Order: sequence, then structure tokens, then C-alpha cells
Amino acid sequence: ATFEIVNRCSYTVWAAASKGDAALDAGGRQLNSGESWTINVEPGTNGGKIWARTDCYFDDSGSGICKTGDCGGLLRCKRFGRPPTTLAEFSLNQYGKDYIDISNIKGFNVPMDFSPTTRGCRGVRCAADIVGQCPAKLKAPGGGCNDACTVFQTSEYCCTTGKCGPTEYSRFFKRLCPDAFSYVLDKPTTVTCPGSSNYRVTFCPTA
Repeated sequence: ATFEIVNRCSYTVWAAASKGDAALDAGGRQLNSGESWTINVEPGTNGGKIWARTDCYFDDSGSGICKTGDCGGLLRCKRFGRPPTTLAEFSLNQYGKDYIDISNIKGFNVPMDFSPTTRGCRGVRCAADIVGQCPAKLKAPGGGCNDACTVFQTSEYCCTTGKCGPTEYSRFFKRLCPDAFSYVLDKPTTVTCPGSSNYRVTFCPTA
């Protein structure tokens, strides 16, 4: 499956793509404002994620650091990135279907649209200004808006025991972006697409 990753933001981002234990495609690449990078993701990829990283520096061997979304200091991500990170999430060819969603469970750094480029389903979007409206105690000094699990490390926010409910913090994310996961047990906003669909992830989809 092809995922065209497009940077409409006015600033550079470093796209990242991983399934947690491995890179997807090259795993990461710089995208200046306006650039597009098309990756190929193996069919049957389960638990894939794509995200943006901001204010990164890499040296000649591709080691450095990112202020949001850092995946162990690599340009080419092999693991998931450090919160806060708005997340495009997908599992492909799962009994004949693709499943896609956007999640704020690991916080928010960059607005995002995640849409099929082929027929038979709709896209999802979290493009509100969550960074600018972020509650005081969630603001990440490094840039972006942390989820409450990251900040407070409680069973209620992290949903450790599997029994959590919505919270003042999760409700802020859900109000800004009704169509993204705001906590682990949020009512699903996952979209079912035909197996082997193709996709576009757009950073900063709106003005």
C-alpha cells in the first residue's frame, strides 16, 4: 500500500513511520513546507503509525534529536516517537479490511488529515489548534500538547487496569477534535476501508 505523506505546514517536519518494532519503508525523512514523500507499506501491516516530528537536527549518519516525536535520535525511525505526537494509525488487510484512525492518546504536536486516495470510505482529521488552546498543565515545554498519561502517570489517565473513564483532560482533546481518540477507551472513531486501500497523510491540511 502507498501512503503519500504531504507537508502543508509552513515549517519543516520530519515524517516518521513505524510499526513499533521496525521501520515502515525508510522509516523517516525530512519534508520541507510543501514536499510530498510516498512510502510503501507491506500489506498485512498491523499497528502501523505515521507522525510528524518538529525542530530536529541530524548529523551526516542520521543521528540527532527532535523536540517532538523523537524516535531514539534517528532520522530513519524503527520505533515509536516520544510524545507529544498526533498519530495516524492503521492496520491493513485484517480479515479483508483496512482500519484507520487518528489518535491524541500520545498528545498532539501537528495537525493532520488521514484520508484514503482510493474508493469506499472516508478520511479522518484532527486539524484544530490544540497546541494554542492546550491546558496549562499539558503544555510541553519542548513544543506541543501532552496527553495526561504522559504528564501524570496515573492508572486513570493511562488506563492500565483497562477500566478508565473520560477525564477533564481527555475531554479537551475530544472537544477540539471529536474525530480522534482522546483516551484509551474512547468510543472508537476508527474507519473501516477496503483491504489494500491507498492513503494520504497531510500535515497542516487547513490554513
